[PDB]
Amino acid sequence: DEWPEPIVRVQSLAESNLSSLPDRYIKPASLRPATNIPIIDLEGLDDVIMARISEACRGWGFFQVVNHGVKPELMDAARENWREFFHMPVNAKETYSNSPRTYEGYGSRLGVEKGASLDWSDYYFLHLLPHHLKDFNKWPSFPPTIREVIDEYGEELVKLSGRIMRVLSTNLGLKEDKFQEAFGGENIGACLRVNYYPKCPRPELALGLSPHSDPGGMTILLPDDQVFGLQVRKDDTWITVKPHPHAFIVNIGDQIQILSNSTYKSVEHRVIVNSDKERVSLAFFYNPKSDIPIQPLQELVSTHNPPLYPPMTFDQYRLFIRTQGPQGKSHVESHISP
Ligand SMILES: CC/C=C\C[C@H]1C(=O)CC[C@@H]1CC(=O)O
Ligand SMILES: O=C(O)CCC(=O)C(=O)O
Ligand SMILES: [Fe+3]
Repeated sequence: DEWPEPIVRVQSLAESNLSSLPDRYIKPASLRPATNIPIIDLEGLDDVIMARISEACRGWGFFQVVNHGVKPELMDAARENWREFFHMPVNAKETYSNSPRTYEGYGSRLGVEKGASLDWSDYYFLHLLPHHLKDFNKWPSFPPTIREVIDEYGEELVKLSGRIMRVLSTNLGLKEDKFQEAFGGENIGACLRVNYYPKCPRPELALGLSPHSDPGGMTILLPDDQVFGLQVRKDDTWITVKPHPHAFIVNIGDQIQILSNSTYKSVEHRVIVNSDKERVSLAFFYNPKSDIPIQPLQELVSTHNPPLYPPMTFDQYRLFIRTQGPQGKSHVESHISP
């Protein structure tokens, strides 16, 4: 219900001209900090691409899609509307301050540990589905178009997710609607988190967002179209992702890794910052209905591939990152049954 300490808005620090980086934002030396990602042309519906998509989801846990049915002007309007929101004076969003029991609104940290290291970012969080959680009053207000751009952007990415779910299912040799079934059909969950990474006086000591995999089903990520910062990890190597114009990055989430009995892997990512420019990225979360007990699909279980995770609802699961904040992939790996 409350934070262990008052919230410092990272924008307030960058708007000062601090000579140093506060120790709360200095990461251990062990964890202190752009390559092309092959793109998938989506208006192609059993191609070589189906092998590539499945190859990406199994070894990397992410892929980049172009020609996906979302308007490029809508993609940019979503970014610039949110960028305008974060360019507002800090005290203009303070009334939207979020709290740890729903996290909805204007936030600057994730987790409730009092001494915990912090990330160099502010963010906004809101729900889109289910409808009893959707509330325009908990949305921003200043950019007069922002709520209409959020609603349509959310509508378009819900549609895109349903189509992506069909490719993910088929690539596992399942009925093309098996994932949509496991998530709860049409009453799935959809939320949005927009991340603001202001300039950082010593970015080689800081992280815009510490390592983690997304707890939910899949993430549709719209990274900043101008500034690099997103990094994915492949076998202890942190690789900076060069964004492709008006493409999305599709992230396998923790919930799909569990459903695929670890055939699909959830990507581990982090954000680096820099001293000279900011970043704005949009994270759309497509999640299973939160009271459905999630477990490895029975279709993928043999006696030599037994189910690797016990059942757990997404309501129970999401509290791990809500209480601890980013902890890499230790949340899902501590979920592997003994
Ligand atoms: C680092 C971004 C990952 C997850 C975003 C998290 C928030 O920002 C608050 C809630 C959300 C997780 C949830 O769906 O419970
Ligand atoms: O800033 C980015 O490009 C990625 C944001 C991110 O990692 C997330 O919140 O899912
Ligand atoms: Fe993320």
